[PDB]
Amino acid sequence: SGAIYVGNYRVVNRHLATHNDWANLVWEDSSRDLLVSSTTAQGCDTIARCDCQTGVYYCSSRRKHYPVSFSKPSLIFVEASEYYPARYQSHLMLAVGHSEPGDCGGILRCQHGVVGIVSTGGNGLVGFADVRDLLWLDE
Ligand SMILES: CSc1ccccc1CC(=O)N1CCC[C@H](O)C1
Ligand SMILES: [Zn+2]
Repeated sequence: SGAIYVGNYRVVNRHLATHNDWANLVWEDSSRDLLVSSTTAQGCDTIARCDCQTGVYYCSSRRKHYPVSFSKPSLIFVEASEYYPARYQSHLMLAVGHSEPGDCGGILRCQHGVVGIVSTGGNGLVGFADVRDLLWLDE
């Protein structure tokens, strides 16, 4: 689990969104596994606006932050899970790192701010949904 709190927005994995998220919806995209809802309180996270390929992510199944190298956002084939059939997921970045299903939502960040959130994984890989192209999160 986990979210990004920027301005009056909450960014979560679409497959983990709550009823309150759906009832206060701003934007969602199943191909990216992202959903954004509105918040009453202002958040403290800032979004990175860069092309970094190195950063650090939070892994809840280890209680640890790990440094990683990650690919550029791309269209990647992801195996079937309990939330989606096997399909192509867009704007996804891959790295070598530990992950488990409940690690979705952990933040990936670089020197500039939040880059994305954990969205996929398996066998020593972790995948992150990028948010750096969503410029509207800043206004
Ligand atoms: C951190 S995810 C993970 C990690 C290790 C092993 C398996 C997973 C689960 C996963 O990849 N899922 C979960 C739901 C939505 C995704 O498209 C598919
Ligand atoms: Zn950066």
